[PDB]
Amino acid sequence: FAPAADREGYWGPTTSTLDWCEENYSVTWYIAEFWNTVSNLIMIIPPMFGAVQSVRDGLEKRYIASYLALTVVGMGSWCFHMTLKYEMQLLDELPMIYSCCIFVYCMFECFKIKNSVNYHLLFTLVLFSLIVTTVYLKVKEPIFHQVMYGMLVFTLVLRSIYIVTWVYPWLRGLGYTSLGIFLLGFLFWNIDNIFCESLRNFRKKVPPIIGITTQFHAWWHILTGLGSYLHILFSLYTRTLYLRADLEDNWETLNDNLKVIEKADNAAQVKDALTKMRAAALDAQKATPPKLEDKSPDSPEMKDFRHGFDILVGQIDDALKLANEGKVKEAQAAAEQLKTTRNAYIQKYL
Ligand SMILES: [Ca+2]
Ligand SMILES: [Mg+2]
Ligand code: NA
Ligand code: NA
Ligand SMILES: [Zn+2]
Repeated sequence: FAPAADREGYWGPTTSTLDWCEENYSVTWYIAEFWNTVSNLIMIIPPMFGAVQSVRDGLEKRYIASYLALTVVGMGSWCFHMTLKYEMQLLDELPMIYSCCIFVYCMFECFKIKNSVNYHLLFTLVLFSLIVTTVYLKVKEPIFHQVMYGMLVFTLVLRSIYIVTWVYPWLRGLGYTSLGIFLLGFLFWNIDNIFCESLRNFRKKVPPIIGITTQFHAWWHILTGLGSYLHILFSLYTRTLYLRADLEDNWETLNDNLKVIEKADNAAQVKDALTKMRAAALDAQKATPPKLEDKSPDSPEMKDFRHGFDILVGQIDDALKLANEGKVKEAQAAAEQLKTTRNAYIQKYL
């Protein structure tokens, strides 16, 4: 037909190489494509809460950068979908390549020694994103960006498939949920693109989700923001399982800290050794000592090993109580008590 377009354009002309099938400045004069802008919050707020928990918990820098990169992508999308200029378009698109390169560094370095750097992979990813950036700006074709972004997502999918198959079967539910909702999101990306018809919104009830649920590029921000959040969880869990201590480690820590308390000269050592000992005690209590590796977790010898740990833990908790009450000399005196309870109930099984 020959009628008035539904794009009620405002606040400057669209200087971007692409415009989505959401009516320009249709809800408000402030932003072009409203749901494509407000639907980016679950990619700005959740990854910002992850980056701050990751710093508080003292995690490896690369997992903090991963969460921050996803927030940078979120803000760039919110800005591209608000203005629709080329400057804010690249702030959505280019970070996607870089954040995906951070993800490939983490996924491929997950079984490496702590405090090591792979300068080979690092300069390779830096070169790939520099080459991709240079050609992307020169020849301004957005399908080149989409194929380059999509090839990093591809290697990241194969590396995550190797891990869930050969190394950590447990992460299957998370790894495949991350992938399922990302490919559902990518189906919705192609629906808003190919099925370009503002019929359902124009027909009935636009204010409730009757009209709003047919914004399939808004759904893509939800699903890919949620799928990219789940991929960082997956990545960080692969590193947590790898770096995790076993019975031999927890038995050593528990006893090292028992000697720190005995020989301690100040309140801060005593409280730290009691806290570290309590964590190692709860962890050791779950394991089966090597003398009992042939028995059931419910055997009388196993229930007794666990019983001694229960007694030991309550005692560590009593000594921590003394520490927090300022009874330093007394909390320190628990070391002899704690040695006696590992001798009487635990050490026979080790
Ligand atoms: Ca549009
Ligand atoms: Mg490290
Ligand atoms: Na337009
Ligand atoms: Na070991
Ligand atoms: Zn978008």
